[PDB]
Amino acid sequence: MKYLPQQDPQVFAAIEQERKRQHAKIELIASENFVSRAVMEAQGSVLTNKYAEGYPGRRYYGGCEYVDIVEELARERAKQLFGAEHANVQPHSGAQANMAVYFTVLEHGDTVLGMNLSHGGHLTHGSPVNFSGVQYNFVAYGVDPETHVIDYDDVREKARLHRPKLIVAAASAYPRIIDFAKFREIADEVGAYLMVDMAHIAGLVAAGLHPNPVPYAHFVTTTTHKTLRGPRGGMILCQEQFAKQIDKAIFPGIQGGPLMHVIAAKAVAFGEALQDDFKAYAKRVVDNAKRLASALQNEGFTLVSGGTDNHLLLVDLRPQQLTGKTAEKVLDEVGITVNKNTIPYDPESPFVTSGIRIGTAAVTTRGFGLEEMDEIAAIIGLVLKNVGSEQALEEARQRVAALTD
Amino acid sequence: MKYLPQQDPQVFAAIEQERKRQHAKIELIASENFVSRAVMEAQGSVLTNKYAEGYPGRRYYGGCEYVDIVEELARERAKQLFGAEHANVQPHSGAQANMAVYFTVLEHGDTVLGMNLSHGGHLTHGSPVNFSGVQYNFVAYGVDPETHVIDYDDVREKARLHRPKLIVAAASAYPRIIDFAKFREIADEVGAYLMVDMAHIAGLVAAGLHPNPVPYAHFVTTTTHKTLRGPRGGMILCQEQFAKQIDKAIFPGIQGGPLMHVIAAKAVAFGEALQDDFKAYAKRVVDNAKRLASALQNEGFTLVSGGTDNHLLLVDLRPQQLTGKTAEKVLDEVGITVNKNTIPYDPESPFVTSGIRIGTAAVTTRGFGLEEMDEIAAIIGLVLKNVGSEQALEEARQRVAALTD
Ligand SMILES: Cc1ncc(COP(=O)(O)O)c(CNCC(=O)O)c1O
Ligand SMILES: Cc1ncc(COP(=O)(O)O)c(CNCC(=O)O)c1O
Repeated sequence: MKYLPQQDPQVFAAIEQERKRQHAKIELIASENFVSRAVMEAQGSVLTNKYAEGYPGRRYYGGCEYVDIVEELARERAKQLFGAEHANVQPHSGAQANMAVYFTVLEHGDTVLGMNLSHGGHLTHGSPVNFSGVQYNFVAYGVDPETHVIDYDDVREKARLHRPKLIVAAASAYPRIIDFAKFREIADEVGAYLMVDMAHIAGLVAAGLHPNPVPYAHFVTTTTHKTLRGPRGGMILCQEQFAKQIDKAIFPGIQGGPLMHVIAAKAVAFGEALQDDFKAYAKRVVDNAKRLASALQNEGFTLVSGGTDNHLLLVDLRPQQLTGKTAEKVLDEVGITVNKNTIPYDPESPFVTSGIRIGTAAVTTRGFGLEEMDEIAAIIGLVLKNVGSEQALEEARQRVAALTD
Repeated sequence: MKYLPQQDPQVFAAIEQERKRQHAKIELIASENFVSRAVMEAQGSVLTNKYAEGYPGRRYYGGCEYVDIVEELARERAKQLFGAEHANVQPHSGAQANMAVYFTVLEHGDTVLGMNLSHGGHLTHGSPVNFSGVQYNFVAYGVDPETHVIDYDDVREKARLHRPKLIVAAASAYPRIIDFAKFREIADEVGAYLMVDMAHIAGLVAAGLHPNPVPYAHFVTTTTHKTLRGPRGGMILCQEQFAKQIDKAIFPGIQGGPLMHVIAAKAVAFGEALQDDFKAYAKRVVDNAKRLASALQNEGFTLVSGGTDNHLLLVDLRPQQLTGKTAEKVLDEVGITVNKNTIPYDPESPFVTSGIRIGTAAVTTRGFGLEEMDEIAAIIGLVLKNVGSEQALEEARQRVAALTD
């Protein structure tokens, strides 16, 4: 940086602390990643200065000729990546992508069927303190009590009973592949639209490591910043028949001017995802998650669903008589970042929980491989099995430091 | 830039075209400005990699110690700038800032009183194709047919008749000072909350050139990117009594993870606004707008309300028998960017209009002064009075080029 250090010493010092923090810790928050320098340069561009309400070639402001090229590059690269008939790259976030789809097909008070929030569903999938739960009537389907895999018979029974206008599939903490074909079969049975929120697994979908929801869902929402490794923001994919309605839901519906600099960064991230090395990266993400899962099971940990098919895993800490809150706090003391997370049928509240959620997308981006996954598991074993030992915690800190340099 | 040019030639070429375009044209879109290099550096930082749902010291993710400092710097600088009891610097945009306030105090279907959209009110102030108009019952107050100044007796009559739960004051195209004291007096008469959307005039408010709505309104919303000259995004200011509710409206209410890199850029822009030179800049904005207004009147143009008290002006093109659409198109041919804009009591639809909206915040930022305002007016006079003359248009292009270098 050059102008920030002189203009704003306070902001620059905080940013520099954060940059160093990102290098020194072992980041296992399943929804995070590290973007490239090219993506950051695109978001640090002069495109923030442009008002561009409307869409390419149909704007409400003159002078959009070059930001129109950037938005089209994002839309076309997105379509090549996922094979959707239409893309909307303006959503400011995953929450706004979901909000616009709901605004498109639902009336206030309509019934929506989504994944139980304590079994893996996201906050925007019906939480009562979120707009989704306040605006609409959400009902939930759950996972089997023993396998922790979505119970498709429960999806079907709830759909037939409650007759939702929309069914939402996908999650913030589900470690197994989701069967979009079964979701669409159920939606067709009850005449409901199907929305797939692939935010967590978009990068895996793009690399062919997770079944693509596009061919099965009427609408596909996502964030661009998790496994897709892009700038922070959202995107909506949909069939051509809902294109005009989805575009109008975003604008003039729920947003105003789009973040053109962020859309440029989205295009950049999509170009990166279209390359062969991104496909190799994604395979390493899933391979690392499987390895990490196995290594944790080797340490004596119980995993929700018995392992993982994607980038994330959930540890059920009941066997160690620990809450997720306790485990997150002690791991933070040694330099490992995880988040507490409810497990299916959790006896504890969502503010305490009986689990921790872990993902490998970020450590994979920094170059960690299978041997590092074994060591991370061994460090987590040392800490969680010896929470009252300061010597074990100090050893863990030195082992974390050895991994991050 | 260094990594973008090699990684993505297509995106870099489009951005570079846009950067050069910003220099070569005379930008008079009232809602635009040019941010500093320090602000862009903050948005191009590694802070995009951090999930930070929740607020400083009360996050739902560990590792937020340094992004907490950045958010607090933004909130505290905002409070010093505007004197509000509380600030929320997470809104992704002006639309999301407004959406969260509405989510805080209104139930679906509640009555809201806002400025007539064809007299200056914004799209998020009740348009029927926007969430505001779909979710709530908007009624409107207008400006006097001759003076084009808000008719406060009409505000009061509509409030007493319709008994709104909320009254919204402020606009996207009102060239005169708004009397927040009268708005609060009316709101108190009918027991309504008062919300002031100061997006367009925030920078003028911060420099003491427009009365501050903070002491009169329960809620103040704004964008950070117009006269405030910050990154693209929103902010909510409010009294301490609504602080917890407003914070919960933003999260877990209507958004998810905030854009921490953009919040860092907001803090940077707020630090710039707290400096004496920003106060001198803002005075030049208003001085330039007055000068430009007078110079246009000297060319024979009629201005809505007869001039301006702020950064923007509206030309009523009926005397020249031109629509705003026609004037915007021909000015685009010579390198001058304006937007068509309905005028009060406009006989034409909002897609054609009888006016153009012009603002001086951007040309002031690039260093234009009073002499440049006279020349811009003289160029607009030459073009609009000679729309069928290609020689007049070519002369205008050379004069525009002389101003931008
Ligand atoms: C499945 C899923 N959907 C939407 C969001 C919201 O995105 P945002 O950009 O934060 O508004 C999320 C976010 N999850 C954060 C977390 O999982 O850590 C999500 O998972
Ligand atoms: C008064 C007023 N309020 C909210 C917005 C919305 O902001 P955004 O960041 O675009 O969601 C605006 C925007 N106006 C754009 C225009 O005036 O050109 C506004 O004016």
